Amino acid sequence: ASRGCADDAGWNDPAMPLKVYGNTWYVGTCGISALLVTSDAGHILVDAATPQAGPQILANIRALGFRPEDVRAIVFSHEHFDHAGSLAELQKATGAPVYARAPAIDTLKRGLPDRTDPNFEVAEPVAPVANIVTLADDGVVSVGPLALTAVASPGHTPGGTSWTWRSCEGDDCRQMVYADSLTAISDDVFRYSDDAAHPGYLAAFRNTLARVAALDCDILVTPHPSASGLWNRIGPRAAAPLMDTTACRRYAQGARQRLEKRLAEEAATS
Ligand SMILES: [Ca+2]
Ligand SMILES: [Ca+2]
Ligand SMILES: [Mg+2]
Ligand SMILES: [Mg+2]
Ligand SMILES: [Zn+2]
Ligand SMILES: [Zn+2]
Repeated sequence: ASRGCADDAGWNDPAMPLKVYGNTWYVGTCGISALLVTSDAGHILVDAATPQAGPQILANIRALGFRPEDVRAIVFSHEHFDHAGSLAELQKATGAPVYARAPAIDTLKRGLPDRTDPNFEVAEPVAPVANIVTLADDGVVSVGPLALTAVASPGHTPGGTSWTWRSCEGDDCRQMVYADSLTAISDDVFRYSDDAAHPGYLAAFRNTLARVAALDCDILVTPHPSASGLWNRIGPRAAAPLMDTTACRRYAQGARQRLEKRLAEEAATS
């Protein structure tokens, strides 16, 4: 029997791919999520993990019996190197457009962020993405019968987005939420409390927390699987229910607490 994945797993430690629910499959690593949402009209790939993960994700797609060439759209959570790292690599393999909100586009074209990213100084360089479709802040990405709805989620980054869709097993349908990271982390320079340096940025983060908390949410998945306890819900170590309609609300409330701790830390330092 396989032992499964650790919560502190390396971002590049391989995971055996497995069904999340219905036509939503996990194709990421033990430390970093990626999902494949499938149909007989083609598929949608959600996230790209770490600049080193293009081959694992592609291998995992094929392990499940799906073809990367049948992916017709790529979406992602946010424009940090540990989630957007293998986008260009995946675009070549699939031929699919990458959808991105306006505040992430320059980062995707450069392969590095600018000072609008809290984590600017710790960014690792990515391959640029050549074919980007600009995504409205409440846009829907459609591939045949599939429809993924964007929920703009700025705060952890300017361009972050959460995604929601329905997956079914027979007549039993679930609202899936791939909620963006909500951690108030940064490089050693950025201050969330310095509004003059980035007017409205922290207010937008608070608004994201409220919006995520309110989402209809049967099954939550997050870019770092441990942020939603994913390996306690699927795979060999599963001991808690996959479905929990309180998960989004609890995820956002914890994030709000941690955001306010970060503000306290900033108040304590010059
Ligand atoms: Ca329902
Ligand atoms: Ca996360
Ligand atoms: Mg693998
Ligand atoms: Mg949580
Ligand atoms: Zn991040
Ligand atoms: Zn991350």
